[PDB]
Amino acid sequence: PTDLERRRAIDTAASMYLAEEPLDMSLLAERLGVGRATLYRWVGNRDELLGTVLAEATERTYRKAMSQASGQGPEYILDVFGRVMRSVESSTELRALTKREPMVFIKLAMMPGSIESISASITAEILQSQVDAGQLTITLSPQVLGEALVRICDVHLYAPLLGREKAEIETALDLIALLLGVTRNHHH
Ligand SMILES: [Ca+2]
Repeated sequence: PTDLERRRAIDTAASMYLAEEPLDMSLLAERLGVGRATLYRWVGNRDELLGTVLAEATERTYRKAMSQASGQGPEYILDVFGRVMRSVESSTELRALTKREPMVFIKLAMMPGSIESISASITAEILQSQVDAGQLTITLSPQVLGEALVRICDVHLYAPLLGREKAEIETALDLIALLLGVTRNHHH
């Protein structure tokens, strides 16, 4: 596809996600005015397209948290992650998707793919900017630490899909702190 053809496809698929409608590839092809074969050629299967849709929504979440987060260094990184995780936890569109297709979502979110790659590359960028600002001391590359932060956190954010009671945000933050070489002094 052209960048434009793919954009129309993702934008339409994203509206279905936001409207809490399942990603019906036939409904999508009809809305685009294209055949099912043309649609597959443009975006791949339903899972590949949903991953792209969710990865773009993930980027928007991260960017908003980065502009709204306070402080510098590990305290800023902790704030961005806390904000992103709580925003994801309160998502009604995600909630509707996870209730209907938990196994598809576990795969898209917690297996290497679209969601983990954008989360890791935006985290890597956050780490590099903090190192560039003289606010963070790291021994491993931002790419290595960014991927590690995402991998350690995501199973906690999505803990109810894995058989647990609730999103384990505080535990994920404790792991980020430990990875950054800082302490979290909990009370109450
Ligand atoms: Ca184009």
